[PDB]
Amino acid sequence: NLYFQSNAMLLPTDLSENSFKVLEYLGDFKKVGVEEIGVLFVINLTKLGIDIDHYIDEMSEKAEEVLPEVAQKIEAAGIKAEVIKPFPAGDPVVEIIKASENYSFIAMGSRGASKFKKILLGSVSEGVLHDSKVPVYIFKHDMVVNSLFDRVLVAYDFSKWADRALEYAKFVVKKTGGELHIIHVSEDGDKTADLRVMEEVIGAEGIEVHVHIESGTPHKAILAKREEINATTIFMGSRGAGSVMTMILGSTSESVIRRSPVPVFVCKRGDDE
Ligand SMILES: Nc1ncnc2c1ncn2[C@@H]1O[C@H](COP(=O)(O)O)[C@@H](O)[C@H]1O
Ligand SMILES: [Cl-]
Ligand SMILES: [Cl-]
Ligand SMILES: [Cl-]
Ligand SMILES: [Cl-]
Repeated sequence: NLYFQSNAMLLPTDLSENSFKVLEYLGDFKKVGVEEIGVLFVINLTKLGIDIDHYIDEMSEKAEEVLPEVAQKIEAAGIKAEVIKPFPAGDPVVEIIKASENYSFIAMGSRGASKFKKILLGSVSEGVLHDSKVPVYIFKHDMVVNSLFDRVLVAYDFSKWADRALEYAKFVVKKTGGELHIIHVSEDGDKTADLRVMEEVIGAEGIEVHVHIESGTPHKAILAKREEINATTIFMGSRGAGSVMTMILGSTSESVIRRSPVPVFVCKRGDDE
C-alpha cells in the first residue's frame, strides 16, 4: 500500500484551541507524505429559542475571520491547503464522516472530556471515531512535535484492525528511522510465542522492533508502557462495535485516547474490508 504516501488529510475544526493542536505537527506529517489538507468547519445546528439563519451567518463570519490563518499556517509548512466550502450546516459528526470519503485520514483534536462529560454534552471526536472508515488521529498536546514517529507504540491483538495499525506503524518507522514497539495485553489465551516470532521477523525486515507482553486492564497496560519506553505516539485498531454510548463507556480506545499525553492514531478497517 501507499499509507500516508501522497495523503490528503481531513482536518475538522470548530475554531477551538484544541482543534488547532494538529497544526503544531505539520512538519511531522509532511515528512511522511501528507501533501494536502482539507480544512472543514461545520455550522453545528445540532445544539439548537433563537433564529437559525442569523446563526449560519454569525458562524460563517467567525470561520472566515479565522480559517485563513489556518490556511496560512498550512501553506507555510509547504503543504497544500483547501478551506472546504461552502460550510456544511448540520451535525458535525455526520458532516465530518461524509467529507472523509474524499481523504486518506482524519486528524482532529479533542477536549479530553471525561466519560461523563462526553455522554452529557456530546463528543464529536468519539462520534467520528465510532463511524469513520478512514483512520482517525487524535491530537490534544504538543509534547512531541518534530518527534511524532520516533517511538511508535502499537497496541496489537492480531485483529484485522490491529494488523492494519501495525502496517501504518511499520511504514512511518521505516520513513523516519525510529523504533517500533508492540504491546499485547492478555491474562492468557497465550499468543506470546507468535508475538516473539513476529519481533524476530520484523527485525529481519530491517526495522528496530521491541515486543511487550503485558497483563491487566488493557488501557492501563498500554499507557503504562507508553510511559515506560517514552513512546511518541500510540497506534491502535478499533472495530467500532456497539453504539457511541458503548464505546465511550467501556472501550479501550476512549480511555487510552483520553489519558494519553501523545497523539493516538486509530485504524478503522482491515486491509481486506
Ligand atoms: N462544528 C464543528 N466543525 C468541525 N469540527 C468540529 C466541530 N465541533 C467539533 N469538531 C471537532 O471535534 C473536536 C472536539 O472533539 P470532542 O471534544 O470529542 O467534541 C474538535 O477539535 C474538532 O476537531
Ligand atoms: Cl492488546
Ligand atoms: Cl481497557
Ligand atoms: Cl478524549
Ligand atoms: Cl497529544
